[PDB]
Amino acid sequence: GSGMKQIEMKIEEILSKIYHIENEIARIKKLIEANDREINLVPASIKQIEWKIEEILSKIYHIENEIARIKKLI
Amino acid sequence: SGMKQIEMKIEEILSKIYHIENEIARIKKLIEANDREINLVPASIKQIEWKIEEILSKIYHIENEIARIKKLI
Amino acid sequence: GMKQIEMKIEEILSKIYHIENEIARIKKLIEANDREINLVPASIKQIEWKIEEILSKIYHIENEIARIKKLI
Ligand SMILES: [Br-]
Repeated sequence: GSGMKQIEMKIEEILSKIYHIENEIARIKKLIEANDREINLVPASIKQIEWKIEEILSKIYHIENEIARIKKLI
Repeated sequence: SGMKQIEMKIEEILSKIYHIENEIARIKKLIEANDREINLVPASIKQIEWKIEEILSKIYHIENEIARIKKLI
Repeated sequence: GMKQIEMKIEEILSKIYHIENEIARIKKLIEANDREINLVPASIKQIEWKIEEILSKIYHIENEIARIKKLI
């Protein structure tokens, strides 16, 4: 029966390797989700810097107009 | 009978493998999707770094007009 | 019978070996996405320092201007 035994052995080994593959996959999916979550945080930070910049540019616009006033008076 | 049961097991294994192969195919797509989103970011940063350059130069010039005014009054 | 079974087993083993290699690649691709993602909070922090510097420069400029207007 050693031919059949060898077969049943190889089968067990295959089932065992599958189990481990299914588990590596479940990990991989969480890693991807971990990377997905970080990626999503970025835009809000960029957006916030962008509002800050617009507000600086506004304040500089006004400053330039105050200076223009002062020049014309002196 | 011993053989029949080996044959069913082989059938199930091939089936589990078929599913695995579809899950991997899907995982790749999602890793390529994350490369796509990650990759927009650098250009965004550069656009900001350019506005900051503009701004630092406006300020320098402002500081210099102010210095000239202070000498005139 | 046995010869068919043996041949299918060999196919399955080489399918599994291929899957294990694809998994190994995928893990490297994920780790490299990770790295790129982690370089971002640094870039954002440096910008934020520049912005702080600029807002402090503006505050001071507004002060200079307010004092000029008092004199004239
Ligand atoms: Br990823």
